[PDB]
Amino acid sequence: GRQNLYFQGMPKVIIFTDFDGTVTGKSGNETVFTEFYQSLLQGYKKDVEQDYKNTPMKDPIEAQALFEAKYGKYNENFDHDQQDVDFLMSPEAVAFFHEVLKNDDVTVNIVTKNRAEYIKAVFKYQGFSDEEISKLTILESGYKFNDVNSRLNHPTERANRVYILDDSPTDYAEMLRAVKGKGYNEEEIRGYRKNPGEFEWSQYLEDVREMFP
Ligand SMILES: [Cl-]
Ligand SMILES: [Cl-]
Ligand SMILES: [Mg+2]
Repeated sequence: GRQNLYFQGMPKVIIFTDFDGTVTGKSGNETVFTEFYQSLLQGYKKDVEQDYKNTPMKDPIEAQALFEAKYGKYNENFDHDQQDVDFLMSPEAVAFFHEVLKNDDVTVNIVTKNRAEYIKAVFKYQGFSDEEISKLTILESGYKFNDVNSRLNHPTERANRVYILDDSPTDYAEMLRAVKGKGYNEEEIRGYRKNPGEFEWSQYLEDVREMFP
């Protein structure tokens, strides 16, 4: 306990979460080939698909206009029962990310085969500020083991808790392998492998808030 300075004494949490079908209610391959997703790409032609991952995306303000055209304004009278609302984050997921993206002691990594431009447009449509979105680390190489392994090697501070969330068993298993290969043990890991729509975001919010005063 011998230390020459005061050092901050707060817990640290690291999140590795999938996006499509974990944060949203639709799996990746039920998302990126739809007319709606394809309409966000430059050069879109109705009933034509372009590479979903590498085709340049329309400007953010255009993507926002397309989200609003599809779903209306994400304001207080937003229609949460409308068709295709499963493309979006649930209200429980929205509340979770507002909490963790304002908490400097929580590092939020989204590990995905989707793309940062799309994820940022979803958060933006759903009321997140640029400041909040800038606290996301989006890892989109497509190989989740390498993405988590490389990220946990970064000289960040060691977590008291690591969250792993994924609706795909194979991708979950890769992230879990990477986390255990960086020295974390079972009581440090909170792993959730659920089907889309079945993640208890409000419970994870309560469990994360329990750690901080
Ligand atoms: Cl823009
Ligand atoms: Cl993915
Ligand atoms: Mg998924």
